[PDB]
Amino acid sequence: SRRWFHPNITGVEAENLLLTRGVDGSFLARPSKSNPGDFTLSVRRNGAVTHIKIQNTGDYYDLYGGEKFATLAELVQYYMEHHGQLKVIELKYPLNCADPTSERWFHGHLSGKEAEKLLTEKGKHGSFLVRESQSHPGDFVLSVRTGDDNDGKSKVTHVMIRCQELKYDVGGGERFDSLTDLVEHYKKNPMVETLGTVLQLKQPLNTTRINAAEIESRVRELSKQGFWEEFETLQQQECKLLYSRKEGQRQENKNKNRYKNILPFDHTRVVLHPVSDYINANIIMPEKKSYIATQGCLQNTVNDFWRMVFQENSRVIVMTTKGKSKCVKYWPDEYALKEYGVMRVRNVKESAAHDYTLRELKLSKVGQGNTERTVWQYHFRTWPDHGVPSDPGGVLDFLEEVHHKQESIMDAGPVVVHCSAGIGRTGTFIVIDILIDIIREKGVDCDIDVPKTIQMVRSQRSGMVQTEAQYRFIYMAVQHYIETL
Ligand SMILES: Cc1csc([C@@]2(CN)[C@@H]3CCN(c4cnc5c(-c6cccc(Cl)c6Cl)[nH]nc5n4)C[C@@H]32)n1
Repeated sequence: SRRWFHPNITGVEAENLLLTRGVDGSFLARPSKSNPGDFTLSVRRNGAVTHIKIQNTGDYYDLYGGEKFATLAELVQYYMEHHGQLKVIELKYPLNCADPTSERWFHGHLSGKEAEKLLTEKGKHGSFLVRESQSHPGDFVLSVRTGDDNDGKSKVTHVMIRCQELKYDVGGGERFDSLTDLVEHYKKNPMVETLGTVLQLKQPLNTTRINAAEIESRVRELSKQGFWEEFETLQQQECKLLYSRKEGQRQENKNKNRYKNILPFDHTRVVLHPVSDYINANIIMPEKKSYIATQGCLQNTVNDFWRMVFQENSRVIVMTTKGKSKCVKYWPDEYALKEYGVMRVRNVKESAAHDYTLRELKLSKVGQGNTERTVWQYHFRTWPDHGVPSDPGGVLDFLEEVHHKQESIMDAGPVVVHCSAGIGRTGTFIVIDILIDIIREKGVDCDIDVPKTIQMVRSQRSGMVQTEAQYRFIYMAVQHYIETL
């Protein structure tokens, strides 16, 4: 779990909580209340609290005096399992948070009538939510749908959850220190009624899926902040996505990664055909077009990048970065020819639009003329140094052009997409592209689910979509596209 993350605490509350409810080796993570975008790792040692800053400007979580990571879970996992790397500070005992805010099933101040509508309309068998009790302030209510699939056969069931002396119960039996512990217990051990109805908690109720028509209303709802609630609930689910990255950790592949600990998952990684099969890259299939999310090239991986492009039959490359070296120049100068190991790349022509440069590249394998094909490299140049674009028109027009290019090429491979780490901008672009392609094919009358789409992408490469600003920007981009339609 990710219960070590406390989203609503101050730094004083963090200290007092570690000093009273913790011991030496206890830790918690928390958002920087002063500077939103940043986080803090507060750890206890020798009867005292030490606070370590973690910045995320959009590319990666940068631990101050430490390594760079794709998620906070992957960060915590690394230092719990690699002793003496954090300087010496040991992470031993995660101080768990009681606050239900960032759980999928928690709906806050939601009325009883409006909870019943949602379960009738959107819910199915085992769909549940927890809400603050209208009657008794302090108490909560667990509303569960049961039965089949107007119809008759299904039904809603409410269950009062009493708060007595800082612990929670359903009117009998065990008393839990948090609503999470309560809900997770009755997931495992369903309540059965007197006439044999099993009150199963199969899935939380989906309220993030919208019809694309009502995007403007939902953005208006999320602005009055509701964007934070939706985003930090998504962040809490990253503990489900700690899949193995063993191949990126091998000694043979250590210097092939730009960021040592931002690694590709084994089950989705691009395998190239002593240890010559590795590249820090992942196939992203939506759940029809696909993508490869990868890092910006190092000097020592340019040959591998071109082998990947060739192997995968990729015809479109989206580069999304223009005072640091985020990428090494892996393409020849205009009109020039280069050999990158066994691969050969001519730059036929460059074309400047306002937001981007297009480079027409002819890729072939050395010794084989018949292997040639055109790769169209779209270099996006107007992404700001700090934050996200204030208007999404540029990204949308860019992606529209990129899409029409890919669609013009018969049996083209996945669209290669990269930035610095291959997770922030790369993830924000790919997700915008997934959501826009839904609307493009099936029109304004179709359902879309922003955080679900991100989670599905996050399960294929670590930490795809990095910040709340990028999360907000995806919404704003999808909104702008529907308005300009
Ligand atoms: C204090 C307070 C007041 S209202 C509120 C909440 C958050 N608990 C209520 C509950 C509904 N919700 C949600 C619901 N599904 C969310 C997904 C999500 C959606 C689909 C699949 C997956 Cl895998 C995920 Cl991870 N991410 N983010 C989500 N947020 C937003 C709002 N909290």
